[PDB]
Amino acid sequence: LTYGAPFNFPRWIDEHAHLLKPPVGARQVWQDSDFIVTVVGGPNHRTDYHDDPLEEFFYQLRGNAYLNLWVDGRRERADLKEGDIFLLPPHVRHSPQRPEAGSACLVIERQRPAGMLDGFEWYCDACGHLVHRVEVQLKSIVTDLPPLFESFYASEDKRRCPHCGQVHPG
Amino acid sequence: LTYGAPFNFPRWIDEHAHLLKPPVGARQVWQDSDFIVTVVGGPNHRTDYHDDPLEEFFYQLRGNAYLNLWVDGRRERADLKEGDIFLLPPHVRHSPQRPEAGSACLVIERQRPAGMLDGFEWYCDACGHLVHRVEVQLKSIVTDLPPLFESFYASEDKRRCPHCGQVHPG
Ligand SMILES: [Fe+2]
Ligand SMILES: [Fe+2]
Ligand SMILES: [Fe+2]
Ligand SMILES: [Fe+2]
Repeated sequence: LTYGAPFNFPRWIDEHAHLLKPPVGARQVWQDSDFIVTVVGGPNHRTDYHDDPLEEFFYQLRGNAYLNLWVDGRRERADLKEGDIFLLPPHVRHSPQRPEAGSACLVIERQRPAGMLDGFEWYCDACGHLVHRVEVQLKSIVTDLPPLFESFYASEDKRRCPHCGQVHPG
Repeated sequence: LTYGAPFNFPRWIDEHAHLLKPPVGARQVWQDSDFIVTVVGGPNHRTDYHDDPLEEFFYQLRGNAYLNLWVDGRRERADLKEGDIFLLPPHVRHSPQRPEAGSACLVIERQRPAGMLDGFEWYCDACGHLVHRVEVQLKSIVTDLPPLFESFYASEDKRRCPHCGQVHPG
C-alpha cells in the first residue's frame, strides 16, 4: 500500500486544522499519486481564474464556498454549500472563494501529463476583457504557482487591461 | 456546465437509496465524465479480485465495508470504517465486501484509455493459486462486466484450480 492504510477523514481534517487557514489554506492528502487529493480551508478570496485542462471534483464537507465562473461568455457563480458535490468540466474558468474559517472542501484533480498546461487568468473588472494569462506545466503547486501570482501582483504592466487601460487591483 | 450545477450529496444518496441495495447496489453520479464517480451501497459480498490499472479513491460515507487484498504475495484486509478514506495504488488486487444495508461509499476512478485493460481474477480458497483471470477494456460497467462474472460462475472448467484441482465455489 504505497499510500498507506485507510484512516478517519474527519479526524485528519481536525488534526490539520492549523494548515486549513491562512497563510497555508490547503493540504494535499497523499503525495506522488495520480489523483491529487486536497482539503481546502479558509478564509481565502482570490482574483485569478484557473483554466484546468482536466476535470475537478468538489465535495464541500464543512462550511460554504462558491466558484466564480465564466460560462458561455458570461460571469456566473456556482455555490458550494455544505454537503454539495460538483464536477467541473475541463477548461471552465473558475475562481474559488472560501469566505468561512473552519471550512473544508475535498478537491480531487489528476496529475497533468507533460504538454498538458494549466492556465491562470485575470479579467478586467471594468470591461470584462482578458488582462493577463500565464500557462504552466503544473508539477508542484507549492513551487510552481506562488511566484506566478506574485509576478502578476507586482507589475502594473501585467495588470493593465489591453482594451480599456484600467489597471487590475491585483 | 456539462455536468450540471452543484447539488446536495446526502440528499442525492437518500433519493437513490433504492438503487444502493441488491440487485443494483451502486449508482454512478455523472455520465460520460473522465472521473468515474460512484456511490456503492450494500449488502454485497463477492469473490472476484479487481486488477485496476489506475488508482481508486474511497470515502466510506455511511456504514462500514472492507477490501480483501493481495499485498506482497499474502492475503490482507483493509477496513473501510465509516468516515475512512483510502487511495488504492494501481494493480493492487482487491475484492470489496459491503456487509451492511444502508451503507454508502464514494468511489472515484478514471476512465481507462484504449489499450489499458482491467483484470478480474479468482483465487483458490484451498491453495491460493490463481484460478481464472479475464482482461477487459472497461467502457460501460453495466454491459461489460456482468457477463464476465456469469460466464465464470457457470463453468466448472473456468473455476477449476490448475494447481490443486479444487473447483472454486463461484
Ligand atoms: Fe482549479
Ligand atoms: Fe478593461
Ligand atoms: Fe476496483
Ligand atoms: Fe488450488
